[PDB]
Amino acid sequence: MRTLFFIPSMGSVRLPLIDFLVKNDIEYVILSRRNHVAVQREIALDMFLEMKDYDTLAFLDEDVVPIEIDFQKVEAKFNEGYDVVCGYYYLKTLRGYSVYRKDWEKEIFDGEVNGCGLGFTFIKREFLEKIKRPAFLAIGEDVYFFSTHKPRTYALSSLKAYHFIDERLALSPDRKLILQNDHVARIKHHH
Amino acid sequence: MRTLFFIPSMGSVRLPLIDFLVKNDIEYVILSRRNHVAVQREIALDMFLEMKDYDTLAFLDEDVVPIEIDFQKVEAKFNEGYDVVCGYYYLKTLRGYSVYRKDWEKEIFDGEVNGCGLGFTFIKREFLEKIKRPAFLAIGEDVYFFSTHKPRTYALSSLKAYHFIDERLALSPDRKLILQNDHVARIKHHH
Ligand code: NI
Ligand code: NI
Repeated sequence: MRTLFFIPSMGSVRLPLIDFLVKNDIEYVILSRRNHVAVQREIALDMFLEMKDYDTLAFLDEDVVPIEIDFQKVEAKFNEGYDVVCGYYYLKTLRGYSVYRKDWEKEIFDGEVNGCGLGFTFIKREFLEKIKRPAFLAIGEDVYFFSTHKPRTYALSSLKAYHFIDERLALSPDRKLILQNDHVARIKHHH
Repeated sequence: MRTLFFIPSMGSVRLPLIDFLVKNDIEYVILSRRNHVAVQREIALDMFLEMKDYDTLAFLDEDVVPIEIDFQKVEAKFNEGYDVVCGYYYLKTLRGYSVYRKDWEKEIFDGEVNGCGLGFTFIKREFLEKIKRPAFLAIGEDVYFFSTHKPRTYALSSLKAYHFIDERLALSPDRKLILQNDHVARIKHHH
């Protein structure tokens, strides 16, 4: 499985996300600011669909920094017939976690869900090639996407991320505040 | 010649600089926020001196985005016995260009200068291994560095950069405002 990350930005990327991108050899498109995030997500879908080497479109909000991604567990869920695999981070709205059934979840679990906020979310090509386009419309384009297109959706507890508030302080998946203030290096020849 | 870029940041990097970093296969350390830029520059010097595979410490401010770098012209100047090679961008203070003799220069030229603002600046190891440490102290650590350590310093007109004001709008080296609002991609498999 080959994944292309699309990161909606406001024109910059915080260091902790740069570090994740470098350390994990991630392939991505960081989207410059547009009128609204829904417009960026539609652009992402358009670009993704043309880029046939990529099997999975991963949306990652610029303030969401994965702790670990078990890509084989994500791939396993798609193979089993899920359309969308959701990861967990705590919302900056303080309303709960980034996945929902009847409401934003209060606790992390592995299970089928109704949707998520599109901030840490893997979507398979097969599903996206079938959906009516344009696909994201803005409540948000997140509830719209799920309510309208009804993907078979699974939340993995093994997908966890920090949700950064500023460049250094983040909400951790254990609902604590953490601080990450390290430098970020891309060095190929420190022998 | 192998160059390690040190980029003092406030915890994020604007897209246009990410694009420069990716497109040009740059090796770097982006420095997280500290008390003051002088502290970041000293940390940079300490790290650089230990990393013996790197011949040149390049400082690049996070809001400075090179247009072109002729690395062979930089290397040529070091071979000729310069210690520091300075590039040009227009200051956001609007006072002139980033290099000075008696004052900030009003026009771009190839020639020996007294110093620059340390925002687009290549410094050779030989010089840095000789200087009294600690080396940067904050007027700024830029005038201090040059006034105190008196490197043999050359400004190359072939080193030009944009000086970004926000994430998209920049002062160009021709003293005009330009806008860069493209997405930034790192994609290895668009076949
Ligand atoms: Ni090497
Ligand atoms: Ni390939």
